[PDB]
Amino acid sequence: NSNICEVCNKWGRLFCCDTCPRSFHEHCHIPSVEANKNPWSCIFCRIKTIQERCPESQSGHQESEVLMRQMLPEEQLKCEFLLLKVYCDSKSCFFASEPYYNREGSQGPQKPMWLNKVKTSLNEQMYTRVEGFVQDMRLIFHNHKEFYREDKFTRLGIQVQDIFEKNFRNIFAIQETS
Ligand SMILES: [Zn+2]
Ligand SMILES: [Zn+2]
Ligand SMILES: [Zn+2]
Repeated sequence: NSNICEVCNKWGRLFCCDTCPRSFHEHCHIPSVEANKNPWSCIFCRIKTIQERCPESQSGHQESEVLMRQMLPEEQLKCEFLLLKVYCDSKSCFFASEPYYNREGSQGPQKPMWLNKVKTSLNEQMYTRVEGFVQDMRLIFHNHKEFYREDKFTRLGIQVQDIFEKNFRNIFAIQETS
């Protein structure tokens, strides 16, 4: 197995996947690495199994249909993986914890949102459809863009949203378009 966490790229107290060479900090993996279970399979492996069991699940889908899906176990998993793929980028640090807003010429968002809040919401089964999860994720980046206005820091929101959107299109097999 790898000797660094797949998500944050640091060493430490790592749990190793049994079916692939990735490793994780306990709370870096989503869901948090499970207490027992030998063997243990990571979320990457669990997602690959879904695909392998239903190869047609990789055919193109419309985003509008994906968003209306109820959060049954497979969609829960897919949203957990999508969240993890965002944490995998180091620029996620900016959006992880609860933000605060005191900048001359700007007013904070009406509905603040952050990664750790989304993480808690998934853990607590608060989303009933994929749409809930995707709306809160997109709100993170939209709040950022609106607040930071012409400051060049706005670009961090564009960058991490792009990671989100690419991974959303891949994990939910969104039909490719120009
Ligand atoms: Zn880690
Ligand atoms: Zn694995
Ligand atoms: Zn099948």
